[PDB]
Amino acid sequence: QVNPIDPWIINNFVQAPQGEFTISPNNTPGDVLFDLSLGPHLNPFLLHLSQMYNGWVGNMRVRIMLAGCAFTAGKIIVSCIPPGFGSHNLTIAQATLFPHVIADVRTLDPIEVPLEDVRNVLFHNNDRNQQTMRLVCMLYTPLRTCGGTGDSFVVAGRVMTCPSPDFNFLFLVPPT
Amino acid sequence: QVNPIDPWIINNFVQAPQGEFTISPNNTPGDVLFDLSLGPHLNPFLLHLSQMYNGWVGNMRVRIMLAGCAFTAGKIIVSCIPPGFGSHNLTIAQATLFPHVIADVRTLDPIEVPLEDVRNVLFHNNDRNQQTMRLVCMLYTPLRTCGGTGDSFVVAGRVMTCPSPDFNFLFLVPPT
Amino acid sequence: QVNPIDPWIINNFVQAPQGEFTISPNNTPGDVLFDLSLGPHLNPFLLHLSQMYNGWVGNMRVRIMLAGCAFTAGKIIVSCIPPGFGSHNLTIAQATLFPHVIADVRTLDPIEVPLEDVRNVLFHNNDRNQQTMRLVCMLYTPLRTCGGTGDSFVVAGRVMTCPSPDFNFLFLVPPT
Amino acid sequence: QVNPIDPWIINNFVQAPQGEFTISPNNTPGDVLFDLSLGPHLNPFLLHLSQMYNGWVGNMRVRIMLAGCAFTAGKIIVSCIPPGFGSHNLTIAQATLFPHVIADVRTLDPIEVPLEDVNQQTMRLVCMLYTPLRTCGGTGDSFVVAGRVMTCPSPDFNFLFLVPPT
Amino acid sequence: QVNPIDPWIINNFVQAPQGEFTISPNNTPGDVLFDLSLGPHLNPFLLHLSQMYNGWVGNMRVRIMLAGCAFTAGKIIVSCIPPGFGSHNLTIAQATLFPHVIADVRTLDPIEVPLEDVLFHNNDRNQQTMRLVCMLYTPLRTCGGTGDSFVVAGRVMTCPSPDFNFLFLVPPT
Repeated sequence: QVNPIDPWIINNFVQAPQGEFTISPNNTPGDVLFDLSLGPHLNPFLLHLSQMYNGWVGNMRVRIMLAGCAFTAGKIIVSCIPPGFGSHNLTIAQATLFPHVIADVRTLDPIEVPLEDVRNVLFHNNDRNQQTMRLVCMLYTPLRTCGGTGDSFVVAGRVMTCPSPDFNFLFLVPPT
Repeated sequence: QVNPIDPWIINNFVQAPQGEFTISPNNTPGDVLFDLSLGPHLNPFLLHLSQMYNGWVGNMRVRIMLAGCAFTAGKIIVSCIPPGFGSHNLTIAQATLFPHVIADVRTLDPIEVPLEDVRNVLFHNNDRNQQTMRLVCMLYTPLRTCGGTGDSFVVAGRVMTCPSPDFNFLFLVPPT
Repeated sequence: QVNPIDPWIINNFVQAPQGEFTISPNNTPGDVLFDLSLGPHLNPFLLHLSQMYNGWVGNMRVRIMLAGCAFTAGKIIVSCIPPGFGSHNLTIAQATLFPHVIADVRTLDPIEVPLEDVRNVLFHNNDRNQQTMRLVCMLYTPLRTCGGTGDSFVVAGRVMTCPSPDFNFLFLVPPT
Repeated sequence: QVNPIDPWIINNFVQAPQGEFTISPNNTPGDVLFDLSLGPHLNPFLLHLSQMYNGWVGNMRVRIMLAGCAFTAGKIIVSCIPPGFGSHNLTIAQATLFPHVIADVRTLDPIEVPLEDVNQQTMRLVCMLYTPLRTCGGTGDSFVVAGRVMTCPSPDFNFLFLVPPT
Repeated sequence: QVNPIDPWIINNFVQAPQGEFTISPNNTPGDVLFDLSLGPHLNPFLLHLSQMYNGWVGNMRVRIMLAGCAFTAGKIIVSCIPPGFGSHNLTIAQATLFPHVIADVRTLDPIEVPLEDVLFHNNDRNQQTMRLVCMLYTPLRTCGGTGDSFVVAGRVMTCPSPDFNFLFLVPPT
């Protein structure tokens, strides 16, 4: 068994670039906040390291934080839609059918998506979009300020990620 | 033993169609918010599958979320009234006598009804209303905004459901 | 084995001098709130005692409290940057890469930084800045009052510290 | 404790950048033509680690290949001088004091430079033209001897500290 | 189950078409000599057998013969390019990162390139296949009587491996 991933990395979560999303009171329910394709490029670590290899296996945990104050109430649905289903047919009711975790903007704790569907990972080359299991978040419930004159408020949100302990790389490639 | 239900389904909760209910400050206490008859048709899954069969046995867990912000205080009573008792005689005090769970609109966590009364399920054909153990929710306590000028606020609520591990189907029928 | 540190000290946390920092709504995200170099001088205890010795080994736990009321939402990043990386290149995204713990201003509980990286401590003389593993805190998320007319509010914060059970002193020196 | 570097590097060699040196006939004896700092940056893969990681411990095994017609006569002197002593004022004789090996430009088998078993001011390594190169019957001054170097890390290399990529 | 190809082909080697490459002293190091993609088309016998079998499995042993006298001094490096990485700007410095074999122009006996052991592949143009390419590692310099142009000629031939076999039968097209 070969594991070139530092044990510290798997035990810590690091913010992913382009993982910053904002929720506004004018966002209609069901609107797509952020649609980031799960992959090693999310973590700043394993992006530099991934240049060594081309094929990778396993999953990667993702957790999201909502920096939302009280007086604003709403729910955000996070669904890991399998590839190919992304189209206008997607709706709030249908989103929950895929694996998901319900989150409240008022929560003061990180939310962890249950992306444990290893389903016997086959292969993932870093040159194709095939089987890029995407993550999409939508405003499950309309956002209201409860008459707190806080219309000019945006619920800032950030997403971190850490590699799974089963993560590994197969083939070596020279750095580009 | 035959269990044609995916183990993932029983381990996950999915929103039920027509399971969206709203609570308004003008709702008098004891008003019926939603009265949905428990059955396989609640879950989007087991509705397509139920077309195969006609008779089903077992119970199905139901949990409700209240997307309510602070500054509004109230309580909602959920009672699984046995069939035949639905009439004007029903009142807030009498509702709690049946199995129930008390919920607070300010709660930030899902509420699970204790619908564990298997009581040796007899049979349930999908052509009759007999023994359709209904679920009714009422405003246990009057809703007040605590002078937060949030009168134009509605506590959005959604209900999910998952099949019980004991759920099963008896007889096969061709799809319609 | 010689341990001249009182067992009570390691089991209790004491406020550190100059460990008071304030967060204002005008603080732009990424601004450095406080940058205190970890060392025995943080704790009022072990400062008088450190006069006896010159070299010390081990780490020291640090926890921070945020005396912040509701209606204000924000996140503060605490990163123990290794020495030599302090410069303009530091940014919010890069800060999380080092060991860190995410904190919410609304939290009502002390936050403990995971400064468990003993990494086989080598030596630390009390006359040089070498390997003075610093602690830096930055406003991870912009601070907003949610229209609560609380602009004239500052989130007071204090930091305590206790010596680790592995803390020890090597060489004796006369008091100065 | 863990070994981030893949074992494939341990059992195989790879050329290093700036390791191109040609023993031109118009070169005075003792002239410097191949100077390396003996650091992790030599191996292309190891250079990649230094971008991410900070602390490195261990040693490599430097291997040198020479292209020889089996006719031209010449020798190269390799001496891994300790850090600090190295400077411009370093005659060929002085380098002979430190550990060294003598190689012939006509040697088919590459020479394995001996390195003592073991960061800043690291141990250095320099090479000079011990003996001038002559065709000896080639009647041509355009001929040159190509030289390539590849460093393979020893099976004890590892890192200590963690740093964001830069 | 039953290997169709006769054992005679296995015991010998066949020159693949367009397997001829030329090395000249005036050719500076940095220009590729020949690009090869492993497949049944390399062996003419296997090329005609593709009609009877759409799917082929196994590997092929590839050997290279280089002709030259004892005066020349040069080295030839054979580099393995993983699929999907080939680029126009393929210099020699990074060409040795992949597994390779060291060879010289003064060799007499043929040198066998080490091929990694290894899934059924259809007859379509599936780019996923082990690619082979050689690069002029060092310049070819003559140490004799100033040869104006001593063209070093080499030939590449491959034969089916013992494990090579066809699994799916398809009538000839």
